[PDB]
Amino acid sequence: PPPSSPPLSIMGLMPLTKEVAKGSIGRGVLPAVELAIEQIRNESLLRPYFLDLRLYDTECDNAKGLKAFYDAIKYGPNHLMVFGGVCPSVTSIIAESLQGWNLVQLSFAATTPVLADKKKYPYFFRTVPSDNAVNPAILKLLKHYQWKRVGTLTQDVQRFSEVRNDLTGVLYGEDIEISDTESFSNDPCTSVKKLKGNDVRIILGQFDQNMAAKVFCCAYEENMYGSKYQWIIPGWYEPSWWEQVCLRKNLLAAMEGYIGVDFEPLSSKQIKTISGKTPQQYEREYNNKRSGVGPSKFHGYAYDGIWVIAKTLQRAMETLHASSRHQRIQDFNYTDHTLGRIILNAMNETNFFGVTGQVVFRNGERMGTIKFTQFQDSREVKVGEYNAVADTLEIINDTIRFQGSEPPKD
Ligand SMILES: *[C@@H]1O[C@H](CO[C@@H]2O[C@@H](C)[C@@H](O)[C@@H](O)[C@@H]2O)[C@@H](O[C@@H]2O[C@H](CO)[C@@H](O)[C@H](O)[C@H]2NC(C)=O)[C@H](O)[C@H]1NC(C)=O
Ligand SMILES: *[C@@H]1O[C@H](CO)[C@@H](O)[C@H](O)[C@H]1NC(C)=O
Ligand SMILES: *[C@@H]1O[C@H](CO)[C@@H](O)[C@H](O)[C@H]1NC(C)=O
Ligand SMILES: *[C@@H]1O[C@H](CO)[C@@H](O)[C@H](O)[C@H]1NC(C)=O
Repeated sequence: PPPSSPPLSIMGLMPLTKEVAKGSIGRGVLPAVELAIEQIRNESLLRPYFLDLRLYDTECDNAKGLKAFYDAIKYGPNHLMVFGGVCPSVTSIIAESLQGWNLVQLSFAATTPVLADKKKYPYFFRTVPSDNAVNPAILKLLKHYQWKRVGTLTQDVQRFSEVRNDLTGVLYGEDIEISDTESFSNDPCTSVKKLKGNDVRIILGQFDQNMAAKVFCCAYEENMYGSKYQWIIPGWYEPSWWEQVCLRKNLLAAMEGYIGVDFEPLSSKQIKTISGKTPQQYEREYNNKRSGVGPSKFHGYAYDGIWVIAKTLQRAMETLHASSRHQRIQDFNYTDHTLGRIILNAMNETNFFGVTGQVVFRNGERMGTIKFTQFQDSREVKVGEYNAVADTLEIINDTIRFQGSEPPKD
């Protein structure tokens, strides 16, 4: 469509191959990416330039990821910034080498708590809230229900370890005490026995879905369920995770009432976003584009990530026209330190309303919203939301319920 216009090239890094489990995120977010790019092209928002997104398959592999990045630099056009990075290890290797290349990176799916280190990854940004974002939200929930004595059950895996350790920092001046800290790698039954021995009533769990069935099976035999107990665990599990299989009836008896915590895929506010669409109008539109592609909960973040990139380039263009004798953006060979500086500062100024809510960074980290769910009878039900920017907890009244006439005591 754009004949005389120079391209603003972006290096899209993600697993796209069907030969890799995580390639579904890449493929699932592609319709959202195309929707933001079609509108940017139709209305020519980068006039007289155009958005040139180039895609490179990381294949969710460390070696392959690094080769795709280097091949993109060597034989590809002049990329102004990096868009993507899904698998934690692949994103960490690439992000480590950005400053040397004058390349600002924006990820929509890499949730690892590790990438928060702006001493190691100074040129890395992300629209998606990190795994640690659940902690301030959890802290707000505990104070709301006067649960000042908790116990923690963590899986001995980096993903979960990093979240549990960040929790120690979050609870500093807070009137909350972790009367018990338990760990496990293969079997949680021993740690659950210990929590019951220590008389723990409110449990903060950090483990995968396979381990969750084991935890709830142990909880049943140890009587750690019902009216006197409250489990707070990851909300990102698969709809029928428990159906994938103690007996299944006992597993459900121990599951009943548990609270799920995860990031909110899309905002519930009916406000017009930066695109000029509401999060609900974008969702229906996204659903027509996918055409059975399968849904990714990171689609909203990817859509917003493209809008962050376009607004960053719009700001970068304004700055360059203000600085005489050097405004040839299309010419950026990775040498320009000043160009990277301008892009970096322009992304740090991001503050707009996206499909995933208010898009704001705090040292390259997203200030987003956290979703609270509860397992009632046969499915998880949305029981509230946490706003990171405002530090606001809003519990949907007449949804969250307890086994007794009132919430359990700590
Ligand atoms: C990186 O950005 C922060 C935040 O920028 C402010 O908030 C944005 C959402 C947008 O509204 C901008 O126009 C704002 O300036 C900048 O830090 C804040 O600066 C204010 C004013 O001096 C200060 O009172 C706050 O304490 C600052 N907050 C922090 C966390 O430093 C910051 O200067 C930017 N950094 C660079 C290197 O450009
Ligand atoms: C892009 O333009 C076409 C005009 O043919 C229109 O059908 C479509 O809705 C537009 N998409 C966006 C996202 O504005
Ligand atoms: C970028 O432009 C400079 C300035 O002349 C040149 O020395 C360098 O080789 C260029 N890089 C590429 C990849 O062409
Ligand atoms: C829940 O209670 C809070 C605090 O009083 C109130 O602001 C909010 O409107 C309530 N929500 C519903 C659905 O009642």
